[PDB]
Amino acid sequence: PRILNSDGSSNITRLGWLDDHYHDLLTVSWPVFITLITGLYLVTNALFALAYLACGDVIENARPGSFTDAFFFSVQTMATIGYGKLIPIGPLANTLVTLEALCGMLGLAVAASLIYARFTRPTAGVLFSSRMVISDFEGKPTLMMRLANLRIEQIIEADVHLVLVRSEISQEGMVFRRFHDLTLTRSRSPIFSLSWTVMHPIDHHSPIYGETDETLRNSHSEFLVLFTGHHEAFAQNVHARHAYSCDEIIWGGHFVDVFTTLPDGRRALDLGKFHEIAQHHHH
Amino acid sequence: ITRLGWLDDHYHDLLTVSWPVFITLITGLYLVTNALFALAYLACGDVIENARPGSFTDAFFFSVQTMATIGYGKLIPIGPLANTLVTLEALCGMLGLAVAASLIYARFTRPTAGVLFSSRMVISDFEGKPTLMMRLANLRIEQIIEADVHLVLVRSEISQEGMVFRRFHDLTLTRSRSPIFSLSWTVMHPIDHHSPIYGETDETLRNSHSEFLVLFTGHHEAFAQNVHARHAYSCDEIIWGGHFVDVFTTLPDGRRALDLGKFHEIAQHHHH
Ligand SMILES: [K+]
Ligand SMILES: [K+]
Ligand SMILES: [K+]
Repeated sequence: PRILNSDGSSNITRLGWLDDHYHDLLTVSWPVFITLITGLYLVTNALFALAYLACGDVIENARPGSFTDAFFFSVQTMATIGYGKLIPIGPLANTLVTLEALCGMLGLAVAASLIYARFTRPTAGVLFSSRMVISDFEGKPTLMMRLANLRIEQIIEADVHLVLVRSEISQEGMVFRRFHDLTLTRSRSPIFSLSWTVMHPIDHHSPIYGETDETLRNSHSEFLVLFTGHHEAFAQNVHARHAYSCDEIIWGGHFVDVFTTLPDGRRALDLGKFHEIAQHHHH
Repeated sequence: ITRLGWLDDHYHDLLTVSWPVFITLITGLYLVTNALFALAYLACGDVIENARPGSFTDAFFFSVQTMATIGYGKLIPIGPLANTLVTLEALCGMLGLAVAASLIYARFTRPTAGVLFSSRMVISDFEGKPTLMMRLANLRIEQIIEADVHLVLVRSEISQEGMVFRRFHDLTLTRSRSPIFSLSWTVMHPIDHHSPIYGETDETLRNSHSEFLVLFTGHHEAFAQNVHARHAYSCDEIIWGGHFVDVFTTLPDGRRALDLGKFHEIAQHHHH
């Protein structure tokens, strides 16, 4: 019954048409977005076709009072193919033409913006260790997990936040979910390129100090990781988030080493080991 | 390593104008330039195929067909002069589009933080000290990263020189940063000997004609772009002793939920 999913998205039921037009257009699935555009596209042409027919027989070589011909003319005119069979006739016909033209290009301008707006989004090639572990590092128990860069390109001034979210009781007895940012031994990595094992030493200042497993479940506590940095691939900022529940903490565990030796003998990175955690089993 | 796995502020004005007007401006410019070009054509004189001699309409409409590059084919350039004007217009047309597009995109690509502000603030005991607070709710499924908020008191004061003006006090929040704002955030300004509103009653707040300004900003994942939102409270929108109700619920299913209805609800003790 977790508050936060693995993907980092909160896991809650929200309780609440043209209101949020811009957001919606960027939020919709490509299929739908294209459909919407198409719909609008056809629609307006039909509208214009009617405008033409309304004037009546104002298009060269058009079957009298036929919507098809008018519609197709309308597209040839708005897309500015303008083949040349169907042609405007008289002031009314033509004014509608120069109006449509403008409309066509404006549509393109709007379409383009939308396309570019939804198209130009990078994604940090970052993978999160499926688990966290708590183990002795440098003489103090330390909470940790690790990121692996999935691309050849590097991420500059990358940095990461490890935030504990758990329930608390105030002196006044208010019961709330609070956020604790956990001091990391290393929060900045000016050049993140392969793997980074993040660590939160646990001492008298750690909000999880002298805390067992039982105690973590009891505060219904989770752990949220936010990574961000500047990806050279895209020459633009990227970010990635991930969340762990109390039960994804492997106590006593140690992340295996991803750095391996081949028959060639050169050091290599194996992403397979990335999720592997060493563990002592004591019967 | 081997991986195994009037014309002064033109730009501002163009972005600031209402869509109706902006489209009009564009349209105006559009028609205008075509008329200009039409004249250029007529100026040469009868240089367009199938054009009624010395008729502006024909020239104008030709000009549009040429600049929008429909180029139907009835009206056609004739001779060097006609055509040069053509290849000139063409260029002009596309450039216009490039400019129009930029403008369109520039004014079109403006996200809005899906953020809702609690209609009221409250002053109540939290963690053993009276605390001023209000709360934000994210109205979208998408998350806002490194979100942060400013709580600024604005009130009247006296200078040593005795100027009675309006000053800004940023109020220390127990939590000013939220790297991941996703549902609801209750912002708090503990009131102690350092709070500009320390040992202040309601009467005293009205007296300084004091208000409270909230600025929220953060990076919205929806738009992959920065967003912001501002809100303001007057002295009388402070509910003394009040406590924001809880928006969280456990469903019958045992699954957590958020009710935005409760969001504006403030608990209160009435003592006859
Ligand atoms: K064309
Ligand atoms: K064409
Ligand atoms: K043609």
